[PDB]
Amino acid sequence: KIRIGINGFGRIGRLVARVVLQRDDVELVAVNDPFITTEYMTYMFKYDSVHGQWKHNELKIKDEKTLLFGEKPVTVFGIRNPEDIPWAEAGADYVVESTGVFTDKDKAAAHLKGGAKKVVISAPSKDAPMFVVGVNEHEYKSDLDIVSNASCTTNCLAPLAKVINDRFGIVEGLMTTVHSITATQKTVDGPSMKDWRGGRAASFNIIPSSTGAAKAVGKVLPALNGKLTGMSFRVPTVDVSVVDLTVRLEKAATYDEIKKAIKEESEGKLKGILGYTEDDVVSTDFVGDNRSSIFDAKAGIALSDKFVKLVSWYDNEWGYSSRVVDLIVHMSKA
Amino acid sequence: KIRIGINGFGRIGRLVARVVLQRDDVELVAVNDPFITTEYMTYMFKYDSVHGQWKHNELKIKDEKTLLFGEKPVTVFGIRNPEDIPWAEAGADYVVESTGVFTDKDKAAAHLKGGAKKVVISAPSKDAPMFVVGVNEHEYKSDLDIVSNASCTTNCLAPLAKVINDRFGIVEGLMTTVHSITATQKTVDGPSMKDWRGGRAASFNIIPSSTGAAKAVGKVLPALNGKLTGMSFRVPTVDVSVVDLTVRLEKAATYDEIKKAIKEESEGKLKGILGYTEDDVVSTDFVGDNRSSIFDAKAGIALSDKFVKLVSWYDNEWGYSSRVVDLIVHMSKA
Amino acid sequence: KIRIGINGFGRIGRLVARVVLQRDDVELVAVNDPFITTEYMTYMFKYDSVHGQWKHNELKIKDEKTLLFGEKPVTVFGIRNPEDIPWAEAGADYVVESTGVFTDKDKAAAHLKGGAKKVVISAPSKDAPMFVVGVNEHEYKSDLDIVSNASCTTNCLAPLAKVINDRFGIVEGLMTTVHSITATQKTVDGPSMKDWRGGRAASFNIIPSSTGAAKAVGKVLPALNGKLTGMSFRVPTVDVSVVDLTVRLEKAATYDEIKKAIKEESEGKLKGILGYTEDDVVSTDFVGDNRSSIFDAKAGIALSDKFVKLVSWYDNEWGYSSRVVDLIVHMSKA
Amino acid sequence: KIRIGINGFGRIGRLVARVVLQRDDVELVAVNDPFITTEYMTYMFKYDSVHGQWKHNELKIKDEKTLLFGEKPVTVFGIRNPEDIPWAEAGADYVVESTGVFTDKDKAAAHLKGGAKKVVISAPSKDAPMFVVGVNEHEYKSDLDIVSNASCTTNCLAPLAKVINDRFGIVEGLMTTVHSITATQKTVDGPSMKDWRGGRAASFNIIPSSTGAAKAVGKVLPALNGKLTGMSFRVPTVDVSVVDLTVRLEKAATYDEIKKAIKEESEGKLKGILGYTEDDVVSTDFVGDNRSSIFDAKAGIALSDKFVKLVSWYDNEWGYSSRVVDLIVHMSKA
Ligand SMILES: NC(=O)c1ccc[n+]([C@@H]2O[C@H](COP(=O)([O-])OP(=O)(O)OC[C@H]3O[C@@H](n4cnc5c(N)ncnc54)[C@H](O)[C@@H]3O)[C@@H](O)[C@H]2O)c1
Ligand SMILES: NC(=O)c1ccc[n+]([C@@H]2O[C@H](COP(=O)([O-])OP(=O)(O)OC[C@H]3O[C@@H](n4cnc5c(N)ncnc54)[C@H](O)[C@@H]3O)[C@@H](O)[C@H]2O)c1
Ligand SMILES: NC(=O)c1ccc[n+]([C@@H]2O[C@H](COP(=O)([O-])OP(=O)(O)OC[C@H]3O[C@@H](n4cnc5c(N)ncnc54)[C@H](O)[C@@H]3O)[C@@H](O)[C@H]2O)c1
Ligand SMILES: NC(=O)c1ccc[n+]([C@@H]2O[C@H](COP(=O)([O-])OP(=O)(O)OC[C@H]3O[C@@H](n4cnc5c(N)ncnc54)[C@H](O)[C@@H]3O)[C@@H](O)[C@H]2O)c1
Repeated sequence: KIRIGINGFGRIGRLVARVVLQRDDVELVAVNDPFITTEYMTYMFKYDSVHGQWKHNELKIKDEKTLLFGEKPVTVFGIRNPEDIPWAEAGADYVVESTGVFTDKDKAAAHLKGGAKKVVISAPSKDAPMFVVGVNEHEYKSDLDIVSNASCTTNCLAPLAKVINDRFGIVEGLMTTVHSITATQKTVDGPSMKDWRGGRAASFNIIPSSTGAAKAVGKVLPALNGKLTGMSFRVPTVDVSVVDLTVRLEKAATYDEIKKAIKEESEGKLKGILGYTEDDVVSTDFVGDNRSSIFDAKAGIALSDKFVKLVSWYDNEWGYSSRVVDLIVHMSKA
Repeated sequence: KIRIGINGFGRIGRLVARVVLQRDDVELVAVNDPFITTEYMTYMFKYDSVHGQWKHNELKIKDEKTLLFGEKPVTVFGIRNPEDIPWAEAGADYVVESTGVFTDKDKAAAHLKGGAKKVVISAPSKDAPMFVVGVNEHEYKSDLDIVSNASCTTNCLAPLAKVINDRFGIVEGLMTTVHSITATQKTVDGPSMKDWRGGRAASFNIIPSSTGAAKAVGKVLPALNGKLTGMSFRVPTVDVSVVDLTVRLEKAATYDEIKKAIKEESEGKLKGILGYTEDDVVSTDFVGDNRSSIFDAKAGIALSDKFVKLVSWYDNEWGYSSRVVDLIVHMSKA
Repeated sequence: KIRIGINGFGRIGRLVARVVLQRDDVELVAVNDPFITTEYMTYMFKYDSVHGQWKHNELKIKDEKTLLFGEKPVTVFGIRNPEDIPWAEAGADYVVESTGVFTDKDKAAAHLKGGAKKVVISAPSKDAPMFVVGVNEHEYKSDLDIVSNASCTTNCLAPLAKVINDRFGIVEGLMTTVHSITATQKTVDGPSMKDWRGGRAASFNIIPSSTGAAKAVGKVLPALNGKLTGMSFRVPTVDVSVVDLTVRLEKAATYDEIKKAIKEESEGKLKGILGYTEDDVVSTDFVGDNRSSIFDAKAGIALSDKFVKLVSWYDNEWGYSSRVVDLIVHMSKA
Repeated sequence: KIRIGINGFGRIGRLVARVVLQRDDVELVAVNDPFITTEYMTYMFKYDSVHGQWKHNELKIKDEKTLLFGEKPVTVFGIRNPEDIPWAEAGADYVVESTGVFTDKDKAAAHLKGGAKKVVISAPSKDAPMFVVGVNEHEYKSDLDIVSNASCTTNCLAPLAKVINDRFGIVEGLMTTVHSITATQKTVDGPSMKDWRGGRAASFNIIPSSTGAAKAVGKVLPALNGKLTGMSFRVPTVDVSVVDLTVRLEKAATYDEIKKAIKEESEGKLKGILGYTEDDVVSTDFVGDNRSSIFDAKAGIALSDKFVKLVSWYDNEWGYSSRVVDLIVHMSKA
């Protein structure tokens, strides 16, 4: 009951694996990563520069095919092709497309040929529909072959967008995300035909980067379709990011009004997805924080009562993996 | 003709000194820093982690009182009290208040007792009037005892604000500044009663910080008095910062229109103060860039034709020192 | 009945507090830091950039003076002078001198005037005797008023010195310590007449620094008095450091022989002080690892069977606080 | 008549290009990098995070194929296979193998099929002979098709080895190199079966790494063949590295004796290859310092007069490119 395999033992792959292993609702059946060998998988999973050493179970048994997590066998695949993954063989019904390349619906439906039942993109997708848990997750329908969990930025912005829009009405917004570095960036000035600035040495540079979570909100909250856009700056932190959201409002609201509205929703419908703090926090204070988005009351500032800048933290690695699992489970029920 | 002494051989002190020494319009007579010894001043000036080794002149002669820069004697003071600095003794007519503590007009006018003629704050000041070269520098009057050159953020924002306001009209704006770390921050989690988040380890943290350059623009551009405010994030770069400015407009304007208007002003009145680039730049590309503010055309993004987010780079250390000197010279003439 | 007060709520202060509060054999009675107020102590102790948010119970009760660690009393002092702390007129019998300035025996014995019974320096001391737990801790005598727990680096080197000297005999050694940055360093090139290179921007520099733990080992292990010395390089990590020790040996020994001897001692007499790993570890893999020293078998290399370079990790922050408490406890058992 | 093409526009490619273009005894004919397009080469060469914007003349002319360094021809190739470069059917007589993959003599001699006359490896090579300029460069012979300039670390260690061995005799040595990060490392914990610790987040870790330059010194200095070995620690600096060398000596020598010998050789035969400083330097103080090796007198420390630890800085990027060109030139003089 609820059987999971991961295609791509990346950062998100491994962290989703951590989360799954700790949960009782789910099992972890198999994993596919051609670029890592089984024995190397044991190392990569145990030791972690951001989220600490793993402090439960684990070992490794079968030559090249399986590991033992305490007493739980997990089957290992290193198969470049995405169909020749024998899903369902290892009874993996849900797949986590965590590779970052197969993020088209077209492209993601290669695992079903392998025998898998449902595939979840750990990333946004042009074609595959998008679901931010806490906002539109209920709009899931039980026949949806393929699906996307959007992006960290989307999963941080969309709940805050929802609360603010509902309570006071969003006219226009522009969003910046001061964001940590990621696997796609480069340690030293290097080639990046895709984004010329993305190749520059990530850890000693502020890097203008292109997001798109703000328009992707429209896709997960059609009310706001076309009323938001924004940009990113990658800066030299290893993890944790934050959203700076600048919005014009339909209905007037003082700063305390919007703060208290967010405290309300953080206690009500959005307990566990949208948090709320009034403390002198910083990025490290959110490493291993399973919330999608946390409102920072002391950080933000308002200009009018129709114009306001709002700040929300989010652990791009941990929050997003948590939400991925949450989404899998909502699917398993619905 | 134009004789300069520096009270506070900080980062800005030393860099203003670099700039002055390279200029022919100005002489560098004396310096006061109780926390550095003469011989240590030679080291601190030569070697520099951001702006490279010094590649002209320099040496050191008189026990504790003076140095020789090629063949130019500079008198050394290490006097905690700010009046017991014998300005005018060493014929220092202009003073650079670069300490960061005496930034009140009241407090800055201690050097005149020493015998100095005029004092320039390398920082904003509540009481002492403010001048951003390129915007309001002409509003200087020849009887102004004390004066302030505002802040790096102000010197980056105000020219961009001016161009945009003049061409299209600013209704409302909120500004964020992704900013490098500074002497006030701390290497490791430490005490900072003034700003609790400012004490947290600066180099491995994103740190919400409080600016005020956006309201200080009103003081240097009264047209916009009260129509802007914003915030800062200190991130782990050693130098160079950037402004993200989100504005509502009176008069419609496409992105190319505002880009070309800024290219215009960068060629016209604001050659040398406001630059303009359409290249895939990053923070390091602006170390040792004497401009106050550089428009980044590829980075910015617009939502409507009345709502737009604009990005401008600035070397908080070098640009500001350049402007400080520029201001001294405009004063010397006017 | 073990009652402890901390003079100096620094990094070592706060972390020693973590360690004490979590263990049950010891209690934390009072704390003194003039530069931090009670509520600021609550913040600084709760949130931590290296060792995470604190995962037990604590807050603050009375309009200053006292704090509450789950309905229990911690008295707060902000008294700049080091006596006049009512250590006895409150209940603090053991004191942790964690300020970093009072490290003379003479000056450390100011807390006794306050009424405290015994004082432990969280640092080496010229005059006050030194104890590395796991090596010489037993030579303590029950009448010794004041005492020092040496240095983070000493506590990493000394157990390895003991094992190697005992099993094979050390002829000569020179040790390097690639060490993380600390509170004494500077975020940007700044004044530090004490160590001229220490003022240079800590986070963007390799910085030659001078230790003295290696000759100080003789002071806690007279067998090798004068047989070692070395140096440090400070590098831009937040915490965790490592010792590289280059030794000539009396009795020949292959690398695996030395590995097996260290594994033995790590399992035997030196369980918990000296660890042992044959894994592809890195600095972060030791954040919050209370061992004094961890031998890295794969990293080291031998030239002959008398000439060998040995590598040992240590969390300069966590290991040392653990040892400080451990030592207090060994003392209590008269 | 010295015509050079670069296979691999990496860090070493681009920087060698800087060096060649600035000097007049050599010309730059063509360049090959399949993963970069012409205009992207213009960007990548112009802007640089370590060595600043380029301060001469350059841009691009023809719809790819060729570039212009001030009305002069540079032919552009993007040819993945290493022959089929019309090195001769263009004009490139010397080739810089800067890709990092073709470092076998066998595989490096693919450019000769393209028509090139001589090939220099920007890296050590199993089979292809090795030359450290300033030590063994003269043993080159005019018929040697293919060749290697060793490693950044080799070129720092070997001259110091020469001076110390010659003046006092090296019995045994073990060397550590606290080394900056490089393109091979990873921004976040990532896959690298080659060096398991090398995949760990490069910018937030001390990373044990294995060099081999120290035994490779024997290969370019047979006097000491088998008399040295060592290791590396990669730390989060962008560039500049340092060698820590621990040696036992045949003939006694006080520290100042060794200082004076190295100062001598730095003034005499080894001007420009081996420098000498008695100043409180740090890594950044050597960014863009074309010397192979700089002795740091204040940093080092001696135990006896036969046992001593010696420290030498080197810009792994700039020094090595300088040496590569220098070597090409020494070759041209048959
Ligand atoms: N890292 C984050 O903070 C983050 C947050 C949210 C979403 N995401 C999304 O997750 C995806 C990957 O991100 P990441 O940070 O894990 O990158 P990553 O490099 O750490 O992970 C990619 C992993 O996939 C593996 N892989 C490559 N090709 C494969 C194949 N064909 N079959 C199976 N495995 C393969 C690689 O070994 C690699 O480890 C991207 O789409 C990204 O947008 C990342
Ligand atoms: N550093 C920047 O990027 C930057 C940019 C713009 C403006 N500023 C302003 O410059 C001021 C200082 O900034 P900084 O970065 O140079 O800080 P800093 O710490 O580097 O400089 C302060 C210097 O003043 C010296 N000093 C302290 N007390 C003194 C005294 N009483 N008399 C003479 N000298 C004394 C200290 O030795 C120190 O070196 C602040 O007001 C800051 O707002 C800084
Ligand atoms: N940081 C490390 O990795 C580490 C490791 C081993 C040893 N040590 C030693 O610990 C000592 C402090 O190190 P740290 O990292 O905690 O430095 P720190 O600056 O973080 O701690 C010093 C604390 O003492 C407080 N203090 C200053 N003056 C005081 C006074 N007169 N009375 C009471 N409190 C006062 C300050 O508020 C400060 O918080 C140093 O001697 C250092 O050598 C530190
Ligand atoms: N980086 C240093 O500090 C340094 C110092 C000494 C030696 N080296 C050596 O230099 C070599 C490369 O180092 P780097 O830092 O320049 O790495 P790099 O990745 O920056 O450079 C390699 C370049 O070669 C290009 N390339 C890859 N395949 C190619 C192909 N088949 N044909 C033509 N070009 C191709 C790539 O585009 C890349 O830009 C390595 O062997 C390294 O050991 C580097």
